[PDB]
Order: sequence, then structure tokens, then C-alpha cells
Amino acid sequence: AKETFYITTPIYYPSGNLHIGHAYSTVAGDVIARYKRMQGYDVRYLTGTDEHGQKIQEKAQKAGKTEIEYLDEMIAGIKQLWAKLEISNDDFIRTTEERHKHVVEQVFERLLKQGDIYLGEYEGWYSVPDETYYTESQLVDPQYENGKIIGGKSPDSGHEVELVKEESYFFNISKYTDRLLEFYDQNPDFIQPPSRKNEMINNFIKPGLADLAVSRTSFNWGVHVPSNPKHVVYVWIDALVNYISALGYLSDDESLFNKYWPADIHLMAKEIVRFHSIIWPILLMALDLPLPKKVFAHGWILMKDGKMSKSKGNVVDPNILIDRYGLDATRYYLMRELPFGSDGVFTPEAFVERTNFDLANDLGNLVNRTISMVNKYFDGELPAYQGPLHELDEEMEAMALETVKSYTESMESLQFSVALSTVWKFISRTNKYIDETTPWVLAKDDSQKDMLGNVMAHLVENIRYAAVLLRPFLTHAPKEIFEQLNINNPQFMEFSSLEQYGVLTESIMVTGQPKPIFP
Ligand SMILES: COc1cc(C)c(Oc2cc(NCc3nc4ccccc4[nH]3)nc(N3CCN(C(C)=O)CC3)n2)cc1OC
Ligand SMILES: Nc1ncnc2c1ncn2[C@@H]1O[C@H](COP(=O)(O)OP(=O)(O)OP(=O)(O)O)[C@@H](O)[C@H]1O
Ligand SMILES: [Mg+2]
Ligand SMILES: [Mg+2]
Repeated sequence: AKETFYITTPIYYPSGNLHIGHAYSTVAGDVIARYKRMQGYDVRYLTGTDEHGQKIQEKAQKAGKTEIEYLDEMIAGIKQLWAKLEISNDDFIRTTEERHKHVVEQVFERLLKQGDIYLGEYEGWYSVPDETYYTESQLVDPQYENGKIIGGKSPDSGHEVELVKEESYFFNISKYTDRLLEFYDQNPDFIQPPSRKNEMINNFIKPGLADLAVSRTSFNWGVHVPSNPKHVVYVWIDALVNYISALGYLSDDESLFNKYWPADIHLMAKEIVRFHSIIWPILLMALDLPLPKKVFAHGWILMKDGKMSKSKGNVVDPNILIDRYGLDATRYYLMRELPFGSDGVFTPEAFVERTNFDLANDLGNLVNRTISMVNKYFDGELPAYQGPLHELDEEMEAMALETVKSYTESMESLQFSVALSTVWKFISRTNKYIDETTPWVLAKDDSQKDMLGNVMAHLVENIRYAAVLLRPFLTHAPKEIFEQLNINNPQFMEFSSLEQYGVLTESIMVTGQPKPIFP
């Protein structure tokens, strides 16, 4: 059978609208999923929403809605967005779904029964502004009273923190320290880029791991602990187990779980890598479950001030971009302009340039010039490929194959912007091939009709290569290109058809009414 490949996004918190930062992760995951499907994997791609907690209670109440009314509306918007982006997710996990809650309940109860979790008191320091709790250890201007240790202000804002003490269950994660370090050693590529890992061990594991406060008593919107129902499961166990609950772990049908777990890649931005690289594998060990193969953290989309986030008032709505500039444009920009192991600032200027120059101009004009010439010189009848008949053809055919090879290396290493620039070098060279061969000159000489046909055949085959290579990235352009070229054989749309240049062995009638590929 096809090897399985399981990839996930984080589960986003719908306390406000999603922005291009969220779209970035989901489009990236989509490209990987689509690429892997084309490579012959049995793929499952998951995304979803983290729905519990006090903030959701608050948002719902201020809106005059129940928690579930509020959430249903938010999730409808999110699902619409992924539909609009043509995301190929196989499922969408909501933490309010029973399939999820049941796992949260069972995992918590199991860890209690095992003795990994025990009752105590959480002690933290809350800043209203930052919606963030801090430890005593990380407060700025720490105030003391004997002890103490009695107050201070946030390292982010400088706002005055307030003491929170409440009963909480603790997970003794430090027991697993040695096993976790052994795991890192056995799996050197578990944390990508490698930069992220060395921050993990130094900043967090060395001291190291404090018991993890895994429940709270101070809010009701969440999964209640069956054996102690005044406790609600806090974020750690609730949100993390989505990756296995969605697969029907501990349900009456665990077949997806038995197939796809462990995840091949968990994708995210850097601020949650620690949760996925430390807490998550430790929870899995406590559950005697295999660990994920790779945690991949991409960079941040920034604005002038700086990381894009709702609280900063600096967001760009992916709906607005898609509506104004088109889907291919929006997806192309996200994957080409930034990318993974780098942070990058969004600007509208860079967006329109990136997409006008590369898509409409380079690729769009290439396709339209080619089809126009086939209609003009051959009345629509594209001559079959024969061989490298022009003096430029041998080297260009070589370039086609090298393009595929380089592309593949880049895709395997998740360097999508490099993969894209490599495709564009080939698109650009194909436009140059028109300039160099001067088809119009060949069209004046009846003895050159065979050569003219050859030039046309090379243009179309080059275009076909680009189209196939772009299938993971662009969901509109490739299909449209095949349609206008009237390439119907589904095999000619797949990676295997790029192994030997010159696949088109029959005459084809291209469209007599070519129209712009973009937007
Ligand atoms: C699998 O994807 C994901 C998994 C996890 C762990 C993520 O990190 C989250 C999610 C989250 N979601 C909000 C939330 N609150 C909840 C309460 C109960 C139950 C669920 C809750 N969710 N919150 C936090 N926090 C809370 C605040 N905090 C401090 C120190 O003040 C620590 C980091 N960190 C994010 C994910 O994706 C974005
Ligand atoms: N600016 C961004 N750049 C890249 N990815 C982002 C960005 N913002 C959100 N994401 C994606 O969504 C996930 C959660 O982001 P983050 O922790 O910023 O939460 P948020 O939804 O912005 O809420 P908050 O209001 O707490 O910041 C990230 O790990 C990443 O997958
Ligand atoms: Mg497998
Ligand atoms: Mg944010």
C-alpha cells in the first residue's frame, strides 16, 4: 500500500478573526499535503480550532451569545476561509466535538490513575493587558515582603500583575526528562529548523521542567474532569490531543489512528514549538504512544510594529486579498515571498509586484503568446513532439530535467520559495526561447514549417512542466493551462510524466479562444 503521510496545522483560537498569519500555516500545510499526494503518499491533512477557556466565555458574553453560538459562527467563518483558499484538509477538528472531549477525559483520567497527575495549587501572576500569566521568576521590578515575592509587573507590557492561586492538577513532566533527551539524540531532525531545539534544551529543559498545571477551577467552559468535575482541563492536554482525537483515538473506530499516527509533520510558528517539542512528546510517553516524526516551525509574518496579531491592531484579512487579487495570487505570495526559516514583513506593494510580475506577466504572457502562435501558424493544431530539432533544444530539455530535480530537492527540504524561484527561472527561460527562436521569421519560410512546429512543441512542453510543478501551489492556474492547451490525459498532469521530456506524441487542437490565466 501507499505509505501514509500525516500532517497537521495548529488548532487556532477563535477569540477573533483569523488573518494572513493563520492562512500562511494552513497554505503551507496544504502545499505539503498536495505535493505528498502527487508523490504517491496516502495523505491525511488536519486543521481545526481550540475552543475552550475563559476568553471564549468572555467573547460570547460580550456578544450576547452562548459559547457555542459564538463559536459556531466563528468556525463557519474559518471553514469558509479554508474553502475560499481551496485547502485540501481531510478533516477539521473542533475541541467542542465529543470525539475530542472523550479523549481529553480519558487521557486525564488515565494519567490520574497512573499517578502522573496529582492535586495541588497553581500559583501564577496575571496581567490583564497581556492575557498572560507569568511565574514569579520572570516578573520585572519584583516586589518583596520578607519572603517575597509578593508582586511585580510584566516583562512584556509593564503592567501590574495580580496574584492568582487556585486548586489545580499537576502533571509531573520532569520524570520524562531523560527519555526526552534520549529521543532528541535518536531523532536529530525532530525539531526544524535546528535553531529551535537548542533554545528548548537551554532555556527550558536544563533548569529544568516544573510540574505542569493541567487543570483549573476558575472557569467552566471546557472539559470537566470526570472524577473531579469542579476541575476543568486547561490548554495543555485539551489542545494538544486534537492530533489524535481527530483520528478517532479511544472511539469505537480507531482505524484512522491506527493508520496515520504518528504524525509525520506538525507545522506551526515559533511561539508554540516548546509546547509541541517538550509537553506533547512527554504526554505521548505517559500514554505509551509513538512520538511525532517532526515539529516544523516556520517564521512570522510581520508588519512595521512587528508580528501580525489581533491585539496589535495590525492584521491583514486573507479574504480581502483573495477578493481583490485572486486565489492563486494570494497563495503564491504567501509561499514565494517569505519564507519558512525567516520572518518577513508584509507590504501591499510587495504583494502586487510579486503577483503582477511573476503570475500575470511572466507565466500568463508565456501561455498566451504560445497559444496565439499555434492558432496563427498552425490553425490551432499543435504538432507532436519529435525531438530536440533546434540548436537550443538539447540544453533547454536538460534545463527542464534539472528544474524538476532542483525543485524536488527544495520541496523535500521545505524550501518552498526556492522551489518557486526555480520554476520561475524555467518559465522566464521559456519566454526567452520565443525571443531567441523568432518564430515569426520561421513562419515566412515554407521549408521551416517542421522547425516552427518543433519550437511550438517545446514551448508547450515547457509550459506543461511548469504547470505540473505548480500543482501543489496554485489550484487554479495549472488546471486552466491544461484546459487551454487541451491536454486531457490525466497522466500528463502528474510528476511521473516529467521523467522524459517530450510526452506529447499526437497532434492537439489547442483552444481557439485563449483567455488570461490570471487572476
Ligand atoms: C495544537 O495547537 C496548539 C496547542 C497549544 C498548547 C497552543 O498553545 C496555546 C493555546 C492557547 N489557547 C487558549 C486556550 N485557553 C484554554 C483553556 C482551556 C482549554 C483550552 C484552552 N485554549 N493558550 C495558550 N497559552 C495560554 C496562556 N499562557 C500563558 C503563559 O499565559 C500559556 C499559553 N497556549 C496553541 C496551539 O495552536 C495555536
Ligand atoms: N504572524 C504570524 N506569522 C506566522 N504564523 C502565524 C502568525 N500568527 C498566527 N500564526 C499561526 O497561528 C498559530 C498561533 O498564533 P499565535 O500564538 O500568535 O496566536 P493568535 O491566534 O495570534 O492569538 P494571540 O492573540 O494570542 O496572539 C501560529 O503558531 C501559526 O501557526
Ligand atoms: Mg505509515
Ligand atoms: Mg498572535
